Amino acid sequence: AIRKKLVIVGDGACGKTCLLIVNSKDQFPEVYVPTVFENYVADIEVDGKQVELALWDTAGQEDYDRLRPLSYPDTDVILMCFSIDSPDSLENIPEKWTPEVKHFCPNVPIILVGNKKDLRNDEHTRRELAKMKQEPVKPEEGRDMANRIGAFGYMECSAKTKDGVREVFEMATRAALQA
Ligand SMILES: Nc1nc2c(ncn2[C@@H]2O[C@H](COP(=O)(O)OP(=O)(O)O)[C@@H](O)[C@H]2O)c(=O)[nH]1
Ligand SMILES: [Mg+2]
Repeated sequence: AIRKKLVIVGDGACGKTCLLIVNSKDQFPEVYVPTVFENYVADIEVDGKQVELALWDTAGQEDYDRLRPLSYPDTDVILMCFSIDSPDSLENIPEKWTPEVKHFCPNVPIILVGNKKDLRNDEHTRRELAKMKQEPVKPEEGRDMANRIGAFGYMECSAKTKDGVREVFEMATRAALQA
């Protein structure tokens, strides 16, 4: 089985850990974990090929900036995340996440992921953004950002409803297999 390493990055609270947990051995409902702290591996079949994808979670807050790069050695694919309910999290994609990953992971493919897709049409989310004259991120903005940062692709998903989650990991695996 082909061995590849995936690292997930992006602002705090944008859904990284929940996205990884979707595919797990077992679930642990009520515990909150900043990062998956056990060895999580996704078994993905791509064009008749068996891939083992080691999943490395990270803490995105600035206090973790100096130690986060310990997760980057020998990465084969990056999931670079923002949340569709958070315009700020998208703004940090070109400002913070892209130069950081390109420095520590040169030439490693990036999948840009818009998380929390279920919140685009959520009334509470729309009201909370609207009070500050904001709105959920539109798909066209994610596509534009993928072009701006040189991502291999842009995908949307919801760890809550599961929509799009399988496609994220399959595309990440296909990207990891190119090199
Ligand atoms: N509605 C919705 N909430 C989500 C989704 N993914 C994560 N969350 C919530 O967002 C919060 C932060 O998620 P987490 O995975 O810990 O984010 P991280 O800080 O990027 O690892 C938690 O309260 C989750 O329950 C999603 O797809 N949809
Ligand atoms: Mg987390």
